[PDB]
Amino acid sequence: GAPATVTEQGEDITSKKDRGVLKIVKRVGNGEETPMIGDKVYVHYKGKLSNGKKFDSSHDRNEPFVFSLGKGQVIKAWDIGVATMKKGEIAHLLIKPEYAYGSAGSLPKIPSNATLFFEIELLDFKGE
Ligand SMILES: COc1cc2cc(OC)c1OCCCn1cc(nn1)CCOC(=O)[C@@H]1CCCCN1C(=O)[C@H]2C1CCCCC1
Repeated sequence: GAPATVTEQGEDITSKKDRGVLKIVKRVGNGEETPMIGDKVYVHYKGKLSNGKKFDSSHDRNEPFVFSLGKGQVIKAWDIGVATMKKGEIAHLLIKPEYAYGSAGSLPKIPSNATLFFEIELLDFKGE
């Protein structure tokens, strides 16, 4: 399924090229402009432990997830990943624990040394 496809086919978008964040564009967006650091960003997402079935979904809360880009309000993989996305794009991310919740994890939702998968739709973004 989706996680294995990102392992096999995803682009490494880390600076270090450690395969810590892998991305596939699943639907192309429009802009030739990505959000910049500090921007207010609006997304829908579905997220799960890479080995794991049950998703966490913004849809469950009946509203978009909103955060300021590059301010560490989200895991590092999101600050890296969403900075590469255009408005309307849907991307898949597969994330090693170094770019997510590391050795400590974040219980009870995330255990130690967890790989995460996300599908993210970039809905909108506005400058600070
Ligand atoms: C670690 O706590 C959660 C993690 C996630 C979902 C949660 O609730 C729906 C979590 O409870 C906290 C309340 C909501 N929240 C999260 C964040 N800010 N607010 C930022 C920390 O989260 C993140 O940076 C990432 C990316 C942005 C969406 C949420 N997110 C998560 O890591 C999810 C987890 C995805 C993998 C499966 C378990 C939830």
